[PDB]
Amino acid sequence: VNSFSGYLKLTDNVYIKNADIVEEAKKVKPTVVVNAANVYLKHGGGVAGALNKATNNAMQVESDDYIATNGPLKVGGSCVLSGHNLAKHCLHVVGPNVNKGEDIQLLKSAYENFNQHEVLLAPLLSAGIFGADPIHSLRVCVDTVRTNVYLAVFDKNLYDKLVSSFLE
Ligand SMILES: CNC(=O)c1c[nH]c2ncnc(N[C@H](c3ccc4c(c3)S(=O)(=O)CCC4)C(C)C)c12
Repeated sequence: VNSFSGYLKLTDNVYIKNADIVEEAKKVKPTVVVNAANVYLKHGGGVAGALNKATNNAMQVESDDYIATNGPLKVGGSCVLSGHNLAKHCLHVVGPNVNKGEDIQLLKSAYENFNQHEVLLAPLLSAGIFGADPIHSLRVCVDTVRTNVYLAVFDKNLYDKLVSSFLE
């Protein structure tokens, strides 16, 4: 039903809110929820762990069956799988993990996957323990994504820093 509320409008297609992506999925019932995935789809911690736990492990079971038959994704790539109880679909996107030495230029390719969907609920790619500069990730999102993207950032200080930096 894509009923998003309480978002700040940054540009004509990019919105942001201080919220847990899981709670937004439950309230919004979006067509697509983006997962900040890794190449073998191991959803242990962070955003991926929160989304998986909210599906009572159904996401990990489905992802293990996908990997068994298809092998790992590439950095910058994506995979559409079921969204289970959280959304119609889950778009698993692999952004670069710069804390593990992966190339930050691939963050543009990671965001380009969003353009295949008219509207998406998403986290800020490569932020948190992946180590990319969050202000840079927001700039790449704004410059690359043309479809409607609703970013949920679950940290008040980071959300406030992003909004202030964007409005500079
Ligand atoms: C541990 N719980 C969470 O991180 C979240 C749960 N629910 C969430 N909704 C939104 N953002 C969340 N987190 C943010 C974040 C955004 C991107 C990425 C990560 C973490 S990561 O550390 O999982 C690595 C992969 C990329 C941080 C920056 C506030 C959570």
